[PDB]
Amino acid sequence: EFIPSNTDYPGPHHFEVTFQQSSTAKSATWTYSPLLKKLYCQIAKTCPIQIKVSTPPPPGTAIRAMPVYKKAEHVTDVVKRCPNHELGRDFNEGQSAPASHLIRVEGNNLSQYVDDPVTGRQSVVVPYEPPQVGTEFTTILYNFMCNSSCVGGMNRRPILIIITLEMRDGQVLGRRSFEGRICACPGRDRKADEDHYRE
Amino acid sequence: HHEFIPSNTDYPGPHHFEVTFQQSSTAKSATWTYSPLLKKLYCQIAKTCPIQIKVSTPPPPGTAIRAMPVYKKAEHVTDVVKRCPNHELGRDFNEGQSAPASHLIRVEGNNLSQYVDDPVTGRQSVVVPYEPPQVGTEFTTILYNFMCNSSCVGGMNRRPILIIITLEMRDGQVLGRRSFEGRICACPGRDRKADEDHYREQ
Amino acid sequence: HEFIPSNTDYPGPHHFEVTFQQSSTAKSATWTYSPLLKKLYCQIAKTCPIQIKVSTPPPPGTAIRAMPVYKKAEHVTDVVKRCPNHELGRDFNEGQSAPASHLIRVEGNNLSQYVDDPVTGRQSVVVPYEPPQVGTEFTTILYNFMCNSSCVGGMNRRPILIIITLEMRDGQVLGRRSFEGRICACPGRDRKADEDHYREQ
Amino acid sequence: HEFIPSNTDYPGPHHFEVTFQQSSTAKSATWTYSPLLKKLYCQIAKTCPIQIKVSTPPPPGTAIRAMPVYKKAEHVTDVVKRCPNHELGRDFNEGQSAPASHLIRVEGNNLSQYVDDPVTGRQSVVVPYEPPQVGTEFTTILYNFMCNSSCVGGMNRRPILIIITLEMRDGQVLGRRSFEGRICACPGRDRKADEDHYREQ
DNA sequence: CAGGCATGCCT
DNA sequence: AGGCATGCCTG
DNA sequence: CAGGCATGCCTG
DNA sequence: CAGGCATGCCTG
Ligand SMILES: [Zn+2]
Ligand SMILES: [Zn+2]
Ligand SMILES: [Zn+2]
Ligand SMILES: [Zn+2]
Repeated sequence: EFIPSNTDYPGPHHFEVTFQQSSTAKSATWTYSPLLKKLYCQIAKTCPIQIKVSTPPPPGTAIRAMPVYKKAEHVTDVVKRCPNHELGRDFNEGQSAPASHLIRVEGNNLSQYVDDPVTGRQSVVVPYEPPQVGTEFTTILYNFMCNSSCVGGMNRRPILIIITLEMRDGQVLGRRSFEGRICACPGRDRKADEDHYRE
Repeated sequence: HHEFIPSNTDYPGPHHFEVTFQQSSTAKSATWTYSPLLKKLYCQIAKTCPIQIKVSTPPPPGTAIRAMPVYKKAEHVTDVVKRCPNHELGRDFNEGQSAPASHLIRVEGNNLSQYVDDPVTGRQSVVVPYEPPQVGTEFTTILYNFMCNSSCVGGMNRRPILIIITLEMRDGQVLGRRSFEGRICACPGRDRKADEDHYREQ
Repeated sequence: HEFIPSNTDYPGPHHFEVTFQQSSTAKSATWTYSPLLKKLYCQIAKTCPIQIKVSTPPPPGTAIRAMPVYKKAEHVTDVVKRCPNHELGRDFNEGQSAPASHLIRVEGNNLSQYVDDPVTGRQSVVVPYEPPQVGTEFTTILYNFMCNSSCVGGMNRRPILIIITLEMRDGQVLGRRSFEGRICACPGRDRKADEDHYREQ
Repeated sequence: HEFIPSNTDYPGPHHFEVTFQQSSTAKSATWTYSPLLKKLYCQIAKTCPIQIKVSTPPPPGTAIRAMPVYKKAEHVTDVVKRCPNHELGRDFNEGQSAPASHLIRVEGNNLSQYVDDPVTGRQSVVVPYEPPQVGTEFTTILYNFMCNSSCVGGMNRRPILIIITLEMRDGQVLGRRSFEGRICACPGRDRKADEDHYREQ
């Protein structure tokens, strides 16, 4: 799949991706704009994402996160960290994650980082865990290692984050995508975006 | 089983598990005060903090109650809550203590209190078996001590924490869970007054 | 050798002098110099001409060394090098005799030697001293700077000084002049802005 | 066991001077020096440049030892160490050469020798003496101070003096200088507050 | 036991 | 830079 | 933390 | 080529 699909597909387990209530602070670690279906967050901060499933998926089921560029002109490029953050010492000493992936998982020994031999795509996968008793959602901790504005990397090009519920073989059970923007001042760039969504 | 992100989502369960606090002194530098307006416990380091356990139905045998701290804010949720290096290797409240110096929470006056060190999650918790309420008391009282201030550099470093109390069986299946914010400070009455006034301006 | 390179001016026996010709006043001029702030403004990879003058010819085997170093003491111990992005880029790198990490290049002189000091790690570029052409007043050296002063992963908005050292075959210092360096995209803009803030309160 | 090293100001033969350069007036500047109080204000683990001037070049093997001691008499018997928090902590302790437990470290010099005096228990960091470079006035040494002055478990608000000693390879003292040290979060505020009060009294 | 300070850290 | 947070002293 | 400056790059 | 912007990062 040179161009992975971003179509919403709830599927047999009704896969839903939601965000908790976040800070309205100008430079909060992360905020979500329901209006824009757009995640804002800062580089290397913990982003908690919320999944929901109606009926649990099969043993060996898992969650996949792949970034993809928004604009049709740039969809064919694999999304990676820019050279500066990849080679730089920040967040790279003693890390299992390959220094090249844009998306990391936090707080999970069982995270596996996939480098597709055919497509070249990079993505991070964790085995599905059912919510703990009393809890409604399962929470995956995501980190994004580059700014959307990084030159040599994303280079101010918006991306979309594809979360995919898969079967151990690879069979997609559900799919959700949202816009992702890594920036320094999320509260600011959200308010600017919405004020200009008046049109 | 092992969980890396302990959920603090309140869950009463089949036994209607409830965690409440008795009346507390409003004195500035009192040993502990509780703000139900904020579900926030203010207590001093290494002082006796009674907790109230209540259930509508007696729980099964081998049931216990576990007490583990977690950082409130997700940015730090992954960090295991422990003591600061100063107090861990200090000379205070560590001489001859059946408790590991590294644990933040301890139990007072219960020789059945064991301290776990989950080697998979590295998390530290304290487990005591479920004793009923004393005849004529309507609730089970559990004495907790917290051996490191919220502000201690090298450990919590001014990071809020939550205290998760969990009602579980001998194997670890959770039956019920209540959480509340914990602040280990020096002038609990002042800092409860400050917080409560702030929430009241909006 | 010396892990913290000196930047103090030293004319020495030959009155080593370092000057800049007249520069354009354009916002996006390739380079401009501010004698008020002793700062140079230049563009990435653009020819920047520096002018060298001495009163009396130095001995044979004399050289000119150009070395950058951070201005603030909290950063001086770090070596000034290209950012990863420019270093690994195809631009100005394949088909070039300069190491892709050196910040300062010499334009138009194949006798220039790029030095990586094995003990101190400092990077520099050295050219043999040449007397001004006949009837000319100064020896001009064409320098190139390969990172913007703000490049993340390299200079990272940290101010540098460029140190021009007159030295002999062995390396003894015959003279030294220095001046603050700033690589950017609009040198006229940033110069007018710093000269305006020089007259503050 | 007991040492109580001298802090008596003693220039000796080579005219040993220890001075400071122009520092910032900002509240949270990294470091600042009030000649009025002979007192150095600085932030924790930040680069503090020390200027050392002499007259005659000392013998070979002559080195420079920075040792901290407490000011008030009731404390001078106590050894100035790092608090257990910063010593056992990870901050500024990963991948370095200095013992986690020292207060004073030298930044940017691999010849520095951290000394654990087996008799006196005193901790000090010794660097060899290198002369100024061609054209410069002083030898600049770069010092880091690992704890705040207010660290409980360590200094604990007690003021300290830092003893800069020029000394021979045998240990013979060729000159000594001293000044108060304060490691705080806002050196400008506290220096401004310190000078103001003294002037008013 | 509350008033209030010095000083780190947030605003 | 201004001011608040917060351990700890003091009376 | 919110305000506004610092800068590379667009735009016409 | 000058005006203006987008966005990382200080400033008070
Ligand atoms: Zn990047
Ligand atoms: Zn502690
Ligand atoms: Zn660069
Ligand atoms: Zn300390």
